[PDB]
This record gives sequence, structure tokens and C-alpha cells, in this order.
Amino acid sequence: SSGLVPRGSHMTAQTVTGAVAAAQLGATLPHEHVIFGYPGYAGDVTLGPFDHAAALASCTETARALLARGIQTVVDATPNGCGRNPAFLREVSEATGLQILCATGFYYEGGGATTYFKFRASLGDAESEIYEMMRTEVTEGIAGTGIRAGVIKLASSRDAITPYEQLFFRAAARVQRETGVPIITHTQEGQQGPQQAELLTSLGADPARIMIGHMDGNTDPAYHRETLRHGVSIAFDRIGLQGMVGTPTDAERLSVLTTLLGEGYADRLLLSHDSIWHWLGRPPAIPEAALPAVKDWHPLHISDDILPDLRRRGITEEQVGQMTVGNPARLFG
Amino acid sequence: SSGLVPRGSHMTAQTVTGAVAAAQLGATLPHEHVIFGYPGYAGDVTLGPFDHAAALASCTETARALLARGIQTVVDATPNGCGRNPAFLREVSEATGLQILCATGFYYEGGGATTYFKFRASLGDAESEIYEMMRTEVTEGIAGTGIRAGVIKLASSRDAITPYEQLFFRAAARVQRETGVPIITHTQEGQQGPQQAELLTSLGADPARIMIGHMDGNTDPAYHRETLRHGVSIAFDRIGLQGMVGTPTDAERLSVLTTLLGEGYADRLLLSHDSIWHWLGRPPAIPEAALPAVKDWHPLHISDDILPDLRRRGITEEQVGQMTVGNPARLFG
Ligand SMILES: [Co+2]
Ligand SMILES: [Co+2]
Ligand SMILES: [Co+2]
Ligand SMILES: [Co+2]
Repeated sequence: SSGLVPRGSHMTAQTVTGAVAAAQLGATLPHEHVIFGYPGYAGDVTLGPFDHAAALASCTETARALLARGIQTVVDATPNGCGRNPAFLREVSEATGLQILCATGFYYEGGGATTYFKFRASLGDAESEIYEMMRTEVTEGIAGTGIRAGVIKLASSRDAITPYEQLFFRAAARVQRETGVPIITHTQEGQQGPQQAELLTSLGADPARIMIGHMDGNTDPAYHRETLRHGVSIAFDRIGLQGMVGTPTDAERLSVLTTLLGEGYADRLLLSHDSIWHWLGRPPAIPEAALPAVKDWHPLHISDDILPDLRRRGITEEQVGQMTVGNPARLFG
Repeated sequence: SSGLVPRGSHMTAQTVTGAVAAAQLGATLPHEHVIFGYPGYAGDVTLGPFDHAAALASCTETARALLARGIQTVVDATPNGCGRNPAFLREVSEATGLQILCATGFYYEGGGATTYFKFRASLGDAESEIYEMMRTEVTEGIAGTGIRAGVIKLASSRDAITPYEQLFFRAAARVQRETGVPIITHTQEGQQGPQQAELLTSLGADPARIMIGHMDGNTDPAYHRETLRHGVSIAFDRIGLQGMVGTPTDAERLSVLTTLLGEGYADRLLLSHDSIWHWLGRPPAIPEAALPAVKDWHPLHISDDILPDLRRRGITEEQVGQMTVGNPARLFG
């Protein structure tokens, strides 16, 4: 155990099919979505119902493609009000042998099912209620199913980590101290990564069990270094989603990643696509002038295009294996 | 048929148990919520699960209290992402004989499950998708159950009827023209009632099938008169919720109502409480200094306190019956 070792509580990952040893995780995609729906999809159920059979078949087929690439584990980052479904994920994992960790947490203020806790917080101690929720889901189970969350998912807004969002960061830090559970995050439009890192550590969370996400959203390597200064891991986890919204191109992403890799940060970098394998609600109807932005936005893009492009640029096999197997065994294992 | 008669399409109300004649509605509470949860409650399902047996017993008991007061119909105004459940409402109606109409629509921008259609609208024709949804739910059924919505529910924000909200007002107006379905609304903090009235009529919706809501939220009688100028009905429908948020006291509400009644607007005024009979999510924990605001916030308050206070102030039995039986038979029947 060389470097920054986590622990001070638990030593194994909790997947939707149960406990798994750090050594069993194999290469991991740390931020993906088996199913995902923007909050409000369930109100469009009349015309956009879930086709369980089509979903299970499509999701298992994508799981099989991943296992063929040697990926043995996926961390499903779906927030509580964005379609999270542990029972479903379990079916997918049982059908294929792909290991899946699910999350506990709500999305950022402007993008999650926010109204509920914003309201409870105006009438009482919402931080304590969010903490009780994260702890029960991480230690006992989600919705009386016995399936436990393997990560706590946090998210902040673009201009600041809002008071609403901080209720979750405080509750999350506490659960992290008490269970050692991993924490992954969402940053909005390439901002707040350093503030996030600072707030979670200042609150006592283990920086070795923290992964600040969507860091590929910023193209100034200075921004990632300031974040890395905290000891936390960062993830370029929207690889393949290019130009959509404020998103950069993978060429801008690989430029910043190779700079950081050449500075010795391999032990702190992770890669994922933030893909959605099956959308909840009605099928998205993507405009013509947007097809390029999502063309490479699927879960086989890193294995097929990215790792080879890195290797051809000078990145070693040991660096690649540290990002894809080394880092997750320690952060989630 | 004297006065402003609706029609030009359909002539009866659609309840969760089926079609009902205008003459069968009896006295009506036009804006209530059998069950309600702020968007995000379903993500708090681990610690705040729905207890169907406790819910059915509590809801049927409240339904029985209403029928004892002679109320035979309730219009459930719950938006699509706020706990709407037609199957449940049907159980309550079947168990008791209370007639219940349910709605189709999403809540105002800052309070509903907004993310989903805000997103679809950035990628395509969300107005058409919302229109298809309202029309199928009003004419065929909600979620493949065969239970149809009897009203379209619309809502706007405080400072303006937002572009997002206008997608729904446009779709609603179209469905209104094609089916004659009634439209009820939500106004936020006593603003936009006139703008609402203006936009729906300018769009061709039938002002005789429009009820602008939460109009008791404003205490300047000039505001209601400008709204009434459009031919639409208005509702003082949060009666009993006092001082909570920007809400006035019932004494301020009755002062504006008696002024309007003394100006001959009885044919255009309706009364309801906007109560919630059973909350979804964890039980609300209401702070001590807030007990007065919700004390009279339940569905028997109008029948027991309000109608008598009006009658003692000079309002006649015919005026009362026009607001509670006359008006709804025409607007929803
Ligand atoms: Co995200
Ligand atoms: Co994500
Ligand atoms: Co309302
Ligand atoms: Co309401």
C-alpha cells in the first residue's frame, strides 16, 4: 500500500449484487448511466413509458460489449431523482456478470429533483434528513430492497456550490467519515472543482475516497492542478460528448490529460463517458447539427479510441492501467 | 342557459371513475390535492415510502367528511410530476362515492419537475410533445389506465409567464379548442392572473372553461377586476393557508371577496383550499411559529367557517350556491 491509502472504516465495494473485493473490480468506468431520465420524465409516462424488455435487452447488450473490452465494473452515477433504479441494475448485472455500483444523492440545484429538499430545508433540518438518507442507503439498502449504494453522488452549480447543494456536501462528508464510502461528483460547466475539493476535505472527508467529476469540462490545466492540490482524484468523465453545451472536443480533453500525465498525476486521474445506455421518457430527438457532438458518446469509446490514442502519444501501459484499474481499486474498493 | 355558456365541443365532466353529467357534480371544491409531493419526494423513498393502506384510510375518511358537508365533487389539481396518481384517486372515489376529476399538466418553472421538458425544448418541438400528452390524457387516458384527465392544469411564475411555461399554455389552448376540456391555473405570489387570462383567450381558449387560480394571493381588488375583464372565472382557492409565504389572512381574502361579490361577480368566483390530504415523501415537520398558518388549511374549512361568515356578512344563499354549485357545473360539466 504505497501512496495515499484511504480507509479508516470499510475495505470493499458494495455493488448491486453484493460485496466485492478491491481485487475483483478489474478495469472500471467510474461514471456512466445504465438508464437515465431528466427529472420530469415520469410525468411524461403516458407517451414515454419504460419498455422493460427493450431496456433489459439493450442494457445487457451494452454490458456484454464492455465485458468484451475487459471492463468488469461500472459505477452508475445516476442521482436519486434522475431515474435511479437499483432493482433494474441488479437484473442487468445478474444477466451478464458485469459488476455495477449504484449511487445515493440528488443532482445540482438547476438540474435535479430539487423542489422537495429545498422545501424541507425551509421548514427544518434538511441536512440531517439527507444525511439519514445517504447513511441508510449506503449501510442498509435503497427502498427496502437490500441493494446498497456503493458511492455517494454530489453535484454543484456553475457559479457557486449553492446553499442547497451544500446541505448535501455536509451530509455526504459525515457519511464518508462514518463509513468510508467513496464520493463522486458532478461539476457544472467546468467550474467549482477546486471549491468542491476544498469543501469536502475541510469537512473531514477522505481525499483518497473522493473523485471530483466532469473536470474535462475545463481546458486550463491550471484549474485541474489547483484541484489535484487537495489529494483528491479527478475524472475526465464525459469523454466523447463534444461541443454539446459548454463541452470541449476530445482533442482538447486529450491535450490537458497528456499535460497532466507528463506531470506525474496518473495515480489521480480517471476516465469515463457519462453515457446513457437507455433514456427514460420519450426517445430524445436530436437535431441534425448535433449529431457530431454525440457520435462518440457511448461506453466503448474509451476502450476503442482513447486508450490507443494515448498509448500512441507516449502514455505507457502502466499509466493506462493505473487510471483504469489501479485508481478505481483504491477509490471504490 | 343564461350568461356565458362554454361548449363548442364536449358537454360532460370526465372523472376518475368515468363520465358524469353536469347535473351530477353537486357542490364542488375546484382545487384540492388528494395526495401531493414536491418534485423530488420519490428520491426520498427509502425513508419516506408511500403507506398505501394508511393513505387510502386517511383519504377516504376526508372524502367522507366532505360528502357529509354535501360536497359531491373534488377537482384534484395535482401536476404530473407532483405525485399525480389516477389509480389511487379512483380507489378513493370507488370506496366513497365522492367524484374526483384529475388533471394533466406540469407545475410552474421554479416548482415542478421542470428539467425534462426544458431539455426536450432545447433539442426540439416541446410544445407539440406537451400538446400530444395533454390530448391523449384528456381523450384516451393516463399511463395506459383508461382514466382520463378532467382538467388541464397550468401554472406560471411570479415575475412573468416564462418561455418554458408558455409552451404549456400554448399546448393547453389548442387542446381546449379541440376538446372543450376545462383549464385551471396556478398563479405565483398573486401575480400574472391578468397576463394569464389575456394569453389564454388571445390564443382562442374558451374563457367560459378557464379558471384562473390562487387569485386570493393578491389583496388589491383592482387586480381581480382586470382579470375578470377577460370573461374567465377566478378562484380564491388557498383559503385557510394564512401568512405562509406571501399568503394573506382569510380576513384579507374575505374583504376582497365581499367587495367583488357586491359588484356582481358571483357567477365568476370559486372557492377552494388547495389542501393536501396526505403528503408524499416524509411527513412534513412544521415549525412552531407556523402552526397558525396551517391551522385552517384543510378541506372542511370552507363548509364550516367560510360559507357561514359570508352569509352573516350579507352574502345570499343564491350567491353561495352560484359559487359552489352553479359555477362548477358550467366550468367542469
Ligand atoms: Co453530471
Ligand atoms: Co452523469
Ligand atoms: Co398551486
Ligand atoms: Co394546488
